[PDB]
Amino acid sequence: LANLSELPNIGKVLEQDLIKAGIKTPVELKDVGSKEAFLRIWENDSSVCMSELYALEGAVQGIRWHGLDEAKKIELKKFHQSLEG
Amino acid sequence: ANLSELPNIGKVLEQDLIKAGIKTPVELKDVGSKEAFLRIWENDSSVCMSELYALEGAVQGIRWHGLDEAKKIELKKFHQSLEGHHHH
Repeated sequence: LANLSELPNIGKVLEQDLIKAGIKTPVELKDVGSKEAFLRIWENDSSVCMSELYALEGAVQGIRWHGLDEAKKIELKKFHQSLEG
Repeated sequence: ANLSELPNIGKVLEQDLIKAGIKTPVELKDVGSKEAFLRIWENDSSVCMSELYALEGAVQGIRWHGLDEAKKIELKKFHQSLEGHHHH
């Protein structure tokens, strides 16, 4: 398998945060999905941001996040809004 | 993407960037954080280290909190020099 940090949108720091949250490979990331991965990281470090949720979803979909469809961006913004608070 | 969809860029920093002629993420990457910071600082010298870190983190696609230590020190040296504290 690829390293998490080779996936689109996932740099070294997001890879470290995923690993610290228990998500260690692309297969684990796709299994849990972006929203749940984000929440797990948030439980450790609440500085993880709306942009990093977009990055995780892009990684799951295998695309740079700028290209996410509009409905998905709005869904993820609505999720991040529900959390904060 | 909009500027305010990039990591660390709030609505007010997006407005400051636009006012300084930096209107898109591509335009921000093209000029980089130090030039973008100078442009906003020229308009408002109250912008400060926080904004510089935010801008570099935006360029790198990461929360500023994750910037490498070398980059953070590089940015601090630049900011200190701008604000009247060059190294001796």
